Amino acid sequence: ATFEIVNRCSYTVWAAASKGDAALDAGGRQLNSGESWTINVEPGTNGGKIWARTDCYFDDSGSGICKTGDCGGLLRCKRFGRPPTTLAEFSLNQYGKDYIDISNIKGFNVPMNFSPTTRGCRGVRCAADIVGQCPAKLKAPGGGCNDACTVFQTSEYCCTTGKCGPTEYSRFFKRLCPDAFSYVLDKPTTVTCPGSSNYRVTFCPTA
Repeated sequence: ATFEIVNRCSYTVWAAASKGDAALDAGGRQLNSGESWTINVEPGTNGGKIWARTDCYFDDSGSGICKTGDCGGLLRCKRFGRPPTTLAEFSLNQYGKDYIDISNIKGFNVPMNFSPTTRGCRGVRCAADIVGQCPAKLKAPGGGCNDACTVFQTSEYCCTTGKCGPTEYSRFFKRLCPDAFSYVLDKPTTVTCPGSSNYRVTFCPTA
């Protein structure tokens, strides 16, 4: 499948694309305002994610640090990023269907639009100013708005027993972005698309 990742933000992001134990395509790249990066993702890839990293500083070796989403200090991510990270999540060619969602379960850093560029399903978006409205206890000094599992490490926020309910923190993310997952047992906002669809992930889709 083809993903075109577009930075419409006024600031530079560092895009990342991984399935947890491996890079997807090159794994990461700098995107200046307006730039677009087209990657190829193997069919059948399950549990892929795409996210933005902010305020990175890297050397000529591809090694360094990002204030949000850092993936063990590497430009080219092989693993998932450190919260807070707004996530575009995808499972592809799963019994003939693709499944996509946006998730705030690991917090929010950058607004996002995640849509198919081929026919037969709708896209999803989380485009509200979550960072500006973030509750004081969930503010990340680095930038971003952390989820409450990251911040407090409780069974209830992390849904460690497999039973957990909505919380005052999950409801904050949900009020601002109804179409993203706000906690592990949220009513699914998954979109089912035809198998082998192609997609575009845009950062700051309205901004």
